[PDB]
Amino acid sequence: GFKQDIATLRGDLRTYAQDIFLAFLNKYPDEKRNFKNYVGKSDQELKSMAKFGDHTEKVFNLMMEVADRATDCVPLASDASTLVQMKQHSGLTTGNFEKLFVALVEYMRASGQSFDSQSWDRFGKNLVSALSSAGMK
Amino acid sequence: GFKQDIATLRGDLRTYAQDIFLAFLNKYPDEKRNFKNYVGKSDQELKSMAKFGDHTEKVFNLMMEVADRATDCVPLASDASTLVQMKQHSGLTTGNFEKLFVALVEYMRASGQSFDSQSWDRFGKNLVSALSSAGMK
Ligand code: HEM
Ligand code: HEM
Ligand SMILES: Brc1ccc2[nH]ccc2c1
Ligand SMILES: Brc1ccc2[nH]ccc2c1
Repeated sequence: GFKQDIATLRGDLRTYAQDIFLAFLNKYPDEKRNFKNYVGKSDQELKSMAKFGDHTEKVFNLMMEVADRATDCVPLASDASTLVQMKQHSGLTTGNFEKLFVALVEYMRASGQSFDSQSWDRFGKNLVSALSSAGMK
Repeated sequence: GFKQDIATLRGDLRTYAQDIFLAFLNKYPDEKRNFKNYVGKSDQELKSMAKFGDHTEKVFNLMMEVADRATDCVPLASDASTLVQMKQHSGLTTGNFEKLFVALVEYMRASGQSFDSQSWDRFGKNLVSALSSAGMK
Protein backbone atom coordinates (compact mmCIF):
# COMPACT_ATOMS: atom_id res chain seq x y z
CA GLY A 1 0.00 0.00 0.00
CA PHE A 2 0.85 3.69 0.30
CA LYS A 3 3.35 3.34 3.17
CA GLN A 4 5.21 0.49 1.44
CA ASP A 5 5.31 2.52 -1.79
CA ILE A 6 7.12 5.27 0.12
CA ALA A 7 9.67 2.69 1.31
CA THR A 8 10.05 1.35 -2.23
CA LEU A 9 10.57 4.80 -3.73
CA ARG A 10 12.94 5.94 -0.97
CA GLY A 11 15.02 2.78 -1.46
CA ASP A 12 16.01 3.90 -4.97
CA LEU A 13 15.23 7.60 -4.64
CA ARG A 14 17.44 9.06 -7.38
CA THR A 15 16.43 6.51 -10.02
CA TYR A 16 12.68 6.95 -9.50
CA ALA A 17 12.99 10.73 -9.17
CA GLN A 18 14.68 11.04 -12.55
CA ASP A 19 12.29 8.64 -14.30
CA ILE A 20 9.15 10.29 -12.89
CA PHE A 21 10.35 13.82 -13.64
CA LEU A 22 11.21 12.88 -17.23
CA ALA A 23 7.79 11.22 -17.59
CA PHE A 24 6.25 14.52 -16.45
CA LEU A 25 8.38 16.70 -18.73
CA ASN A 26 7.73 14.52 -21.79
CA LYS A 27 4.00 14.20 -21.14
CA TYR A 28 3.64 18.00 -20.72
CA PRO A 29 6.29 19.67 -22.91
CA ASP A 30 5.03 23.15 -21.97
CA GLU A 31 6.00 22.55 -18.34
CA LYS A 32 9.65 22.32 -19.43
CA ARG A 33 9.60 26.13 -19.80
CA ASN A 34 9.88 26.42 -16.00
CA PHE A 35 13.34 24.76 -16.32
CA LYS A 36 15.36 26.75 -18.87
CA ASN A 37 18.49 24.70 -18.08
CA TYR A 38 16.79 21.52 -19.37
CA VAL A 39 15.43 22.82 -22.70
CA GLY A 40 16.86 21.25 -25.85
CA LYS A 41 18.24 18.11 -24.19
CA SER A 42 17.27 14.47 -24.54
CA ASP A 43 16.51 12.20 -21.60
CA GLN A 44 20.00 10.70 -21.66
CA GLU A 45 21.60 14.15 -21.84
CA LEU A 46 19.65 15.27 -18.77
CA LYS A 47 20.50 12.09 -16.84
CA SER A 48 24.21 12.79 -17.38
CA MET A 49 23.99 16.26 -15.77
CA ALA A 50 24.86 16.31 -12.08
CA LYS A 51 22.58 19.34 -11.66
CA PHE A 52 19.59 17.35 -12.94
CA GLY A 53 20.21 14.42 -10.60
CA ASP A 54 20.61 16.66 -7.56
CA HIS A 55 17.49 18.69 -8.36
CA THR A 56 15.28 15.63 -8.82
CA GLU A 57 16.69 13.98 -5.70
CA LYS A 58 15.87 16.99 -3.51
CA VAL A 59 12.35 17.49 -4.87
CA PHE A 60 11.46 13.83 -4.61
CA ASN A 61 12.89 13.55 -1.10
CA LEU A 62 10.61 16.33 0.10
CA MET A 63 7.65 14.80 -1.73
CA MET A 64 8.26 11.56 0.19
CA GLU A 65 8.48 13.48 3.49
CA VAL A 66 5.13 15.15 2.81
CA ALA A 67 3.59 11.80 1.85
CA ASP A 68 4.98 10.09 4.95
CA ARG A 69 3.50 12.79 7.21
CA ALA A 70 0.06 12.65 5.58
CA THR A 71 -2.90 11.13 7.41
CA ASP A 72 -5.05 8.90 5.21
CA CYS A 73 -3.55 10.53 2.09
CA VAL A 74 -4.36 14.03 3.38
CA PRO A 75 -1.23 16.20 3.65
CA LEU A 76 -0.58 18.43 6.61
CA ALA A 77 -1.60 22.04 6.08
CA SER A 78 1.85 23.13 7.25
CA ASP A 79 3.54 21.04 4.55
CA ALA A 80 1.24 22.60 1.95
CA SER A 81 2.05 26.07 3.24
CA THR A 82 5.78 25.32 2.93
CA LEU A 83 5.31 24.40 -0.74
CA VAL A 84 3.30 27.56 -1.41
CA GLN A 85 5.72 29.94 0.32
CA MET A 86 8.86 28.56 -1.37
CA LYS A 87 10.51 31.21 -3.53
CA GLN A 88 11.13 28.62 -6.26
CA HIS A 89 7.34 28.19 -6.50
CA SER A 90 6.47 31.80 -7.29
CA GLY A 91 4.31 31.90 -10.40
CA LEU A 92 3.23 28.27 -10.04
CA THR A 93 -0.44 27.32 -9.82
CA THR A 94 -2.22 24.19 -8.64
CA GLY A 95 -2.52 23.08 -12.27
CA ASN A 96 1.24 22.55 -12.40
CA PHE A 97 0.95 20.20 -9.42
CA GLU A 98 -2.10 18.43 -10.82
CA LYS A 99 -0.20 17.57 -14.02
CA LEU A 100 2.76 16.23 -12.02
CA PHE A 101 0.53 13.76 -10.19
CA VAL A 102 -1.22 12.66 -13.38
CA ALA A 103 2.19 11.71 -14.77
CA LEU A 104 3.21 10.06 -11.49
CA VAL A 105 0.12 7.84 -11.35
CA GLU A 106 0.45 7.00 -15.04
CA TYR A 107 4.08 6.06 -14.42
CA MET A 108 3.09 3.80 -11.52
CA ARG A 109 0.33 2.07 -13.51
CA ALA A 110 2.69 1.38 -16.43
CA SER A 111 5.64 0.20 -14.32
CA GLY A 112 4.08 -3.19 -13.56
CA GLN A 113 5.12 -2.92 -9.90
CA SER A 114 2.48 -3.24 -7.19
CA PHE A 115 2.20 0.46 -6.41
CA ASP A 116 -1.07 1.53 -4.79
CA SER A 117 -1.78 3.96 -7.61
CA GLN A 118 -5.28 4.77 -6.31
CA SER A 119 -3.77 6.08 -3.07
CA TRP A 120 -1.29 8.26 -4.95
CA ASP A 121 -4.11 9.70 -7.05
CA ARG A 122 -6.05 10.56 -3.90
CA PHE A 123 -2.93 12.02 -2.30
CA GLY A 124 -2.33 14.20 -5.35
CA LYS A 125 -5.92 15.43 -5.31
CA ASN A 126 -5.80 16.20 -1.58
CA LEU A 127 -2.46 17.97 -1.99
CA VAL A 128 -3.87 20.18 -4.75
CA SER A 129 -6.80 21.09 -2.51
CA ALA A 130 -4.42 21.79 0.41
CA LEU A 131 -2.26 24.06 -1.77
CA SER A 132 -5.39 26.02 -2.69
CA SER A 133 -6.36 26.33 0.99
CA ALA A 134 -2.79 27.52 1.69
CA GLY A 135 -3.10 30.40 -0.79
CA MET A 136 -1.89 29.03 -4.14
CA LYS A 137 -3.84 30.02 -7.24
CA GLY B 1 17.56 14.84 17.74
CA PHE B 2 17.73 11.47 15.99
CA LYS B 3 14.56 11.90 13.91
CA GLN B 4 15.60 15.34 12.70
CA ASP B 5 19.09 14.02 11.84
CA ILE B 6 17.47 11.52 9.48
CA ALA B 7 15.71 14.40 7.72
CA THR B 8 18.94 16.43 7.53
CA LEU B 9 20.87 13.54 6.01
CA ARG B 10 18.11 12.72 3.50
CA GLY B 11 18.08 16.40 2.46
CA ASP B 12 21.59 16.12 0.96
CA LEU B 13 21.59 12.37 0.50
CA ARG B 14 24.23 11.87 -2.18
CA THR B 15 26.75 14.18 -0.51
CA TYR B 16 26.48 12.65 2.97
CA ALA B 17 26.41 9.07 1.67
CA GLN B 18 29.66 9.58 -0.23
CA ASP B 19 31.37 11.64 2.47
CA ILE B 20 30.53 9.16 5.23
CA PHE B 21 31.49 6.08 3.22
CA LEU B 22 34.79 7.71 2.29
CA ALA B 23 35.47 8.59 5.93
CA PHE B 24 34.91 4.91 6.73
CA LEU B 25 37.20 3.63 3.97
CA ASN B 26 39.96 6.10 4.83
CA LYS B 27 39.76 5.51 8.59
CA TYR B 28 39.87 1.71 8.05
CA PRO B 29 42.00 1.06 4.95
CA ASP B 30 41.69 -2.71 5.46
CA GLU B 31 37.97 -2.43 4.71
CA LYS B 32 38.71 -1.55 1.06
CA ARG B 33 39.54 -5.26 0.68
CA ASN B 34 35.78 -5.87 0.56
CA PHE B 35 35.74 -3.54 -2.50
CA LYS B 36 38.55 -4.72 -4.76
CA ASN B 37 37.97 -2.10 -7.47
CA TYR B 38 38.29 0.82 -4.98
CA VAL B 39 41.99 0.21 -4.26
CA GLY B 40 44.53 2.68 -5.60
CA LYS B 41 41.99 5.48 -6.09
CA SER B 42 41.75 8.85 -4.40
CA ASP B 43 38.43 10.09 -3.04
CA GLN B 44 37.64 12.22 -6.09
CA GLU B 45 38.33 9.28 -8.40
CA LEU B 46 35.95 7.09 -6.41
CA LYS B 47 33.24 9.76 -6.55
CA SER B 48 33.40 9.53 -10.36
CA MET B 49 32.97 5.74 -10.55
CA ALA B 50 29.49 4.54 -11.43
CA LYS B 51 29.40 1.60 -9.02
CA PHE B 52 30.62 3.79 -6.16
CA GLY B 53 27.87 6.38 -6.47
CA ASP B 54 25.11 3.83 -7.01
CA HIS B 55 26.28 1.59 -4.15
CA THR B 56 26.71 4.35 -1.54
CA GLU B 57 23.29 5.80 -2.31
CA LYS B 58 21.48 2.45 -2.00
CA VAL B 59 23.27 1.64 1.27
CA PHE B 60 22.43 5.04 2.74
CA ASN B 61 18.83 5.03 1.46
CA LEU B 62 18.21 1.76 3.30
CA MET B 63 20.19 2.76 6.40
CA MET B 64 17.95 5.81 6.82
CA GLU B 65 14.83 3.63 6.47
CA VAL B 66 16.14 1.27 9.17
CA ALA B 67 16.92 4.25 11.42
CA ASP B 68 13.47 5.72 10.70
CA ARG B 69 11.70 2.49 11.65
CA ALA B 70 13.65 2.10 14.90
CA THR B 71 12.09 2.61 18.34
CA ASP B 72 14.31 4.57 20.75
CA CYS B 73 17.34 3.77 18.59
CA VAL B 74 16.53 0.03 18.58
CA PRO B 75 16.05 -1.32 15.03
CA LEU B 76 13.26 -3.66 14.05
CA ALA B 77 14.22 -7.34 14.12
CA SER B 78 12.92 -7.68 10.54
CA ASP B 79 15.36 -5.02 9.32
CA ALA B 80 18.23 -6.86 11.00
CA SER B 81 17.16 -10.15 9.42
CA THR B 82 17.06 -8.45 6.00
CA LEU B 83 20.61 -7.14 6.40
CA VAL B 84 21.84 -10.60 7.43
CA GLN B 85 20.06 -12.58 4.70
CA MET B 86 21.38 -10.35 1.88
CA LYS B 87 23.66 -12.36 -0.38
CA GLN B 88 25.90 -9.29 -0.68
CA HIS B 89 26.62 -9.49 3.07
CA SER B 90 27.76 -13.12 3.11
CA GLY B 91 31.30 -13.03 4.46
CA LEU B 92 30.66 -9.89 6.51
CA THR B 93 30.76 -9.84 10.29
CA THR B 94 29.32 -7.47 12.88
CA GLY B 95 32.81 -5.95 13.09
CA ASN B 96 32.36 -4.46 9.62
CA PHE B 97 29.19 -2.72 10.80
CA GLU B 98 30.73 -1.60 14.09
CA LYS B 99 33.54 0.12 12.17
CA LEU B 100 31.05 1.84 9.88
CA PHE B 101 29.25 3.44 12.82
CA VAL B 102 32.46 4.56 14.56
CA ALA B 103 33.38 6.47 11.41
CA LEU B 104 29.84 7.87 11.06
CA VAL B 105 29.78 9.15 14.64
CA GLU B 106 33.25 10.68 14.29
CA TYR B 107 32.14 12.33 11.04
CA MET B 108 29.11 13.86 12.78
CA ARG B 109 31.14 15.16 15.71
CA ALA B 110 33.67 16.81 13.37
CA SER B 111 31.05 18.43 11.11
CA GLY B 112 29.98 21.31 13.36
CA GLN B 113 26.32 20.55 12.58
CA SER B 114 23.89 19.78 15.40
CA PHE B 115 23.76 16.01 14.94
CA ASP B 116 22.64 13.96 17.94
CA SER B 117 25.83 11.90 17.74
CA GLN B 118 25.04 10.08 21.00
CA SER B 119 21.84 8.63 19.51
CA TRP B 120 23.70 7.44 16.40
CA ASP B 121 26.28 5.73 18.61
CA ARG B 122 23.51 3.87 20.46
CA PHE B 123 21.77 3.06 17.20
CA GLY B 124 24.97 1.51 15.84
CA LYS B 125 25.52 -0.61 18.95
CA ASN B 126 21.89 -1.74 19.00
CA LEU B 127 21.99 -2.59 15.30
CA VAL B 128 25.13 -4.69 15.82
CA SER B 129 23.42 -6.55 18.66
CA ALA B 130 20.36 -7.19 16.46
CA LEU B 131 22.54 -8.43 13.58
CA SER B 132 24.11 -11.00 15.91
CA SER B 133 20.71 -12.24 17.16
CA ALA B 134 19.62 -12.54 13.51
CA GLY B 135 22.57 -14.83 12.67
CA MET B 136 25.53 -12.65 11.62
CA LYS B 137 28.91 -13.78 12.95
C1 HEM C 1 4.99 17.82 -4.22
C2 HEM C 1 5.64 18.38 -5.25
C3 HEM C 1 6.92 19.26 -5.14
C4 HEM C 1 7.86 19.34 -4.18
C5 HEM C 1 8.00 18.53 -2.87
C6 HEM C 1 8.82 20.34 -4.58
C7 HEM C 1 9.95 20.72 -3.91
C8 HEM C 1 10.97 21.49 -4.43
C9 HEM C 1 12.29 21.61 -3.87
C10 HEM C 1 12.81 20.90 -2.60
C11 HEM C 1 13.00 22.43 -4.64
C12 HEM C 1 14.48 22.82 -4.45
C13 HEM C 1 15.25 21.87 -5.37
C14 HEM C 1 16.66 22.35 -5.62
O1 HEM C 1 17.30 22.87 -4.67
O2 HEM C 1 17.12 22.20 -6.79
C15 HEM C 1 12.16 22.86 -5.74
C16 HEM C 1 12.54 23.72 -6.75
C17 HEM C 1 11.79 24.01 -7.87
N1 HEM C 1 10.52 23.51 -8.13
FE1 HEM C 1 9.38 22.41 -6.76
N2 HEM C 1 8.43 20.86 -5.79
C18 HEM C 1 7.27 20.23 -6.16
C19 HEM C 1 6.54 20.47 -7.30
C20 HEM C 1 6.91 21.33 -8.31
C21 HEM C 1 6.19 21.50 -9.55
C22 HEM C 1 4.89 20.74 -9.86
C23 HEM C 1 6.83 22.42 -10.28
C24 HEM C 1 6.53 22.98 -11.69
C25 HEM C 1 5.70 22.42 -12.58
C26 HEM C 1 7.99 22.83 -9.53
C27 HEM C 1 8.92 23.76 -9.95
C28 HEM C 1 10.11 24.02 -9.34
C29 HEM C 1 11.17 24.87 -9.85
C30 HEM C 1 11.12 25.65 -11.19
C31 HEM C 1 12.17 24.87 -8.97
C32 HEM C 1 13.51 25.63 -9.10
C33 HEM C 1 14.44 24.74 -9.92
C34 HEM C 1 15.77 25.42 -10.16
O3 HEM C 1 15.89 26.62 -9.81
O4 HEM C 1 16.69 24.76 -10.69
N3 HEM C 1 8.02 22.16 -8.31
N4 HEM C 1 10.92 22.28 -5.58
C1 HEM D 1 23.29 0.01 7.90
C2 HEM D 1 24.26 -0.58 7.19
C3 HEM D 1 24.11 -1.16 5.75
C4 HEM D 1 23.08 -1.16 4.89
C5 HEM D 1 21.66 -0.55 5.01
C6 HEM D 1 23.50 -1.86 3.69
C7 HEM D 1 22.75 -2.06 2.56
C8 HEM D 1 23.22 -2.53 1.35
C9 HEM D 1 22.49 -2.53 0.11
C10 HEM D 1 21.05 -2.00 -0.09
C11 HEM D 1 23.26 -3.06 -0.84
C12 HEM D 1 22.89 -3.27 -2.32
C13 HEM D 1 23.05 -1.95 -3.07
C14 HEM D 1 23.58 -2.20 -4.46
O1 HEM D 1 22.76 -2.51 -5.37
O2 HEM D 1 24.82 -2.08 -4.66
C15 HEM D 1 24.52 -3.42 -0.23
C16 HEM D 1 25.59 -4.00 -0.88
C17 HEM D 1 26.82 -4.23 -0.34
N1 HEM D 1 27.19 -3.89 0.94
FE1 HEM D 1 25.89 -3.43 2.53
N2 HEM D 1 24.80 -2.28 3.86
C18 HEM D 1 25.21 -1.87 5.11
C19 HEM D 1 26.46 -2.11 5.64
C20 HEM D 1 27.55 -2.63 4.97
C21 HEM D 1 28.89 -2.74 5.52
C22 HEM D 1 29.22 -2.26 6.95
C23 HEM D 1 29.67 -3.30 4.58
C24 HEM D 1 31.19 -3.65 4.58
C25 HEM D 1 32.07 -3.17 5.47
C26 HEM D 1 28.84 -3.55 3.42
C27 HEM D 1 29.27 -4.12 2.23
C28 HEM D 1 28.51 -4.28 1.10
C29 HEM D 1 28.97 -4.87 -0.14
C30 HEM D 1 30.39 -5.44 -0.40
C31 HEM D 1 27.95 -4.85 -1.00
C32 HEM D 1 27.98 -5.36 -2.45
C33 HEM D 1 28.90 -4.46 -3.27
C34 HEM D 1 28.62 -4.60 -4.74
O3 HEM D 1 27.73 -5.42 -5.11
O4 HEM D 1 29.28 -3.89 -5.54
N3 HEM D 1 27.56 -3.14 3.69
N4 HEM D 1 24.46 -3.09 1.11
BR1 LIG E 1 9.68 13.62 -9.20
C1 LIG E 1 10.15 15.43 -9.53
C2 LIG E 1 11.51 15.76 -9.56
C3 LIG E 1 11.89 17.06 -9.79
C4 LIG E 1 10.90 18.02 -9.98
N1 LIG E 1 10.99 19.37 -10.22
C5 LIG E 1 9.72 19.89 -10.33
C6 LIG E 1 8.80 18.90 -10.18
C7 LIG E 1 9.52 17.69 -9.95
C8 LIG E 1 9.15 16.36 -9.71
BR1 LIG F 1 27.09 5.50 4.15
C1 LIG F 1 27.70 3.86 3.40
C2 LIG F 1 27.61 3.69 2.02
C3 LIG F 1 28.04 2.52 1.44
C4 LIG F 1 28.56 1.53 2.27
N1 LIG F 1 29.06 0.29 1.97
C5 LIG F 1 29.47 -0.32 3.13
C6 LIG F 1 29.25 0.51 4.19
C7 LIG F 1 28.67 1.71 3.67
C8 LIG F 1 28.22 2.90 4.24
